[PDB]
Amino acid sequence: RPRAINKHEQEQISRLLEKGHPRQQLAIIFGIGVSTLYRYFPASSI
DNA sequence: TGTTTTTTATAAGA
DNA sequence: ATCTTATAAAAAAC
Repeated sequence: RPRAINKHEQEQISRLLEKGHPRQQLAIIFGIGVSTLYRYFPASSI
């Protein structure tokens, strides 16, 4: 199954996340479940 | 109708 | 309420 978000997008979200933005809007906006996000970017990694 | 890869809800957190 | 995390069920591929 295709990863939820291509590499680039990671580079993109990795940013937003480190500048603030909530793991929920991103999830929403990017159309991907919150759990997926805590997976790619664990809380203990910011 | 079957295997594999990744998602994603969900339940649980000395 | 809230935020995190591992998981267990299943979707999305072909």
